[PDB]
Amino acid sequence: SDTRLDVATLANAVQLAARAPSLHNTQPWRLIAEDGELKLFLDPSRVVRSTDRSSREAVMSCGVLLDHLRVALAAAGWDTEVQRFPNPNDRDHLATLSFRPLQFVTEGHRKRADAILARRTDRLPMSAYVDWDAFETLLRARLGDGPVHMDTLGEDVREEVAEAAALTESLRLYDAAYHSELAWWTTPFATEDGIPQTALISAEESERVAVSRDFPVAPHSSRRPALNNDAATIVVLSTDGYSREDALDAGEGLSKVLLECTMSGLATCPVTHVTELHTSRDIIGRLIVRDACPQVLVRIGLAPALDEVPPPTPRRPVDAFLEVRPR
Ligand SMILES: Cc1cc2c(cc1C)N(C[C@H](O)[C@H](O)[C@H](O)COP(=O)(O)O)c1[nH]c(=O)[nH]c(=O)c1N2
Repeated sequence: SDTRLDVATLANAVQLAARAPSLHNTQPWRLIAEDGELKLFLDPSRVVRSTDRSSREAVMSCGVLLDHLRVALAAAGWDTEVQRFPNPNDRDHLATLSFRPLQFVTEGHRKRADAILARRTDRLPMSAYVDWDAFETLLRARLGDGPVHMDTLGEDVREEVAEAAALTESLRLYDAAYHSELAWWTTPFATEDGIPQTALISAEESERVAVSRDFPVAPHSSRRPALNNDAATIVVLSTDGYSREDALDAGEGLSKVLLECTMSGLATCPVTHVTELHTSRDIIGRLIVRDACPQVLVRIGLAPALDEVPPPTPRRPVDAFLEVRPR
């Protein structure tokens, strides 16, 4: 029996992995534990319909969960093997995971699982990380030979990205659905999902972060007043194409990047609205290497170490999204 992953350990790893980030904290994943395996499905009811064409970011978010689950399970002593899109007749079935014991859990495994708990999205301005170059080498080693590529944008294109962001908001001015979705998923009365007020920034703070999606403003505040402008390094993660398979890959890559950043004490913030429209995404495409499809931007930098840290954003309980089917 000792080579079969047990429910308690699986569920504990799911509880940890569910810290994964997701578009608007929608957590659009469904899991089924059955016959010793774990099936990962998109939850179509939790797709942000106008915002996220083709459910790309919902699938991406599930990819982030996929990688998180692997990380969580490794720290628990379990290796994971993944079959992606195992059922041509159900494109909502994104992956099936199977498990085998590791011989030992490394310090790396532990630190990476600690990073899952520590990571948060930080929408305040950041300082640039002075030892970026050496860190970029670590990030690239983690991403290996694909399927997700990363471009580090030069400071000389920061304004172009900012203007692509503004263009995106302009194109959404009359998209009522986008605006109602943004309101919905930022309602202050949500408790298990959505973006809480403590995770949002004030109008004044927003003036100081050029690369951002506009969200409803939090109550007035002027945090990190020493930083007149965000100086985060901007990286773009991209894939060969824009299929569901590519979306899933993108999310696994995004998870790897966010966790690597967190393990090195770096602040992160994904920015995706510039990838949600053709016009915007093509602008970002021209900033990156030939033939690559931009999937997500990440701001990477330093937060002030003694800043108070907002509380964790909420997650759904595991019994909302994990089914266990008896043998
Ligand atoms: C695919 C996807 C897309 C986005 C994000 C994430 C992911 C995975 N999130 C961040 C997101 O809102 C955040 O992860 C959740 O609110 C949960 O909060 P924590 O990340 O745990 O702090 C994000 N945040 C942001 O400031 N701008 C954005 O455009 C987006 N969009």
